[PDB]
Amino acid sequence: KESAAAKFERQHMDSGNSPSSSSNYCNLMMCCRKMTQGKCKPVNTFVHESLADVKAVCSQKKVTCKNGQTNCYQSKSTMRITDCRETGSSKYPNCAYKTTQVEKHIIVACGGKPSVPVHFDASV
Amino acid sequence: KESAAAKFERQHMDSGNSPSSSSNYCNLMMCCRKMTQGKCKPVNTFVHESLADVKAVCSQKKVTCKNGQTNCYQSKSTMRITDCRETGSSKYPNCAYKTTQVEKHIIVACGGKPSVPVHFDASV
Ligand SMILES: O=c1ccn([C@@H]2O[C@H](CO)[C@@H](OP(=O)(O)O)[C@@H]2O)c(=O)[nH]1
Ligand SMILES: O=c1ccn([C@@H]2O[C@H](CO)[C@@H](OP(=O)(O)O)[C@@H]2O)c(=O)[nH]1
Repeated sequence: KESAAAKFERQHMDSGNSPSSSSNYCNLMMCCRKMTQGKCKPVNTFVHESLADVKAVCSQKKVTCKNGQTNCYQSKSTMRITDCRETGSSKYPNCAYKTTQVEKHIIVACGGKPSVPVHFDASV
Repeated sequence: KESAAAKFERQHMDSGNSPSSSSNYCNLMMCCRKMTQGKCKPVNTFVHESLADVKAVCSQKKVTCKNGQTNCYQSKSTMRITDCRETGSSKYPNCAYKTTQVEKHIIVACGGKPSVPVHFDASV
């Protein structure tokens, strides 16, 4: 069972950082969205457009998937996204990321019925 | 089993205009620090001072805890803290918080050996 001391540090300590940072986004979001458990996911992109806009990409430009599958689609317009990339300093479990705000076209794999995004392939 | 569609939303969607804004700190932190599992913790404070300074409080001014326990201590000096409070809008599993930065004395309960902070009681 997590110690009371450890619980206090988890719930109440942020030594660490300040809320006024813009660059801590990936650190917190990768943790929030459970991509730092077991190991640090090295690269992950968050999309800030609406879910409807991202789902719409599945009806947009058919493109080659980086993994050679044939179910990828490129957005017709650039989207506001954030790339989270694990730093060289980063060491599990202290997963550290650089946050890069970008506006690029996204490529996603679509699947299911209705066809919706199931994998983020790349940005271009 | 987490659906592929849901996994994509978790890994890659963060819809909004100012994702990295300071106003989003509590949303991100409350999630990352596991205070939005099951229910939204209604009120929570993060402390931006060194862990040594917070541990030091355990040898500072004795005060009675809000709950009548007798192991609380008030910081001799003010500390940089952030309050996270649920908004009217907020409802599980969509926990929403208002982020507020203040400088206040903290009151914590101390326990264990060494005696360290185990509960965040109040700020004054
Ligand atoms: O720009 C990119 C490129 C890649 N990935 C991400 O990196 C992993 C390997 O490609 C993929 O994770 P995964 O194969 O565990 O779902 C994911 O799409 C991104 O999130 N953004
Ligand atoms: O200023 C405050 C006041 C309260 N709490 C918080 O509210 C809960 C019950 O009061 C406590 O969480 P807990 O019951 O998991 O210890 C916590 O200290 C704060 O984090 N800051």
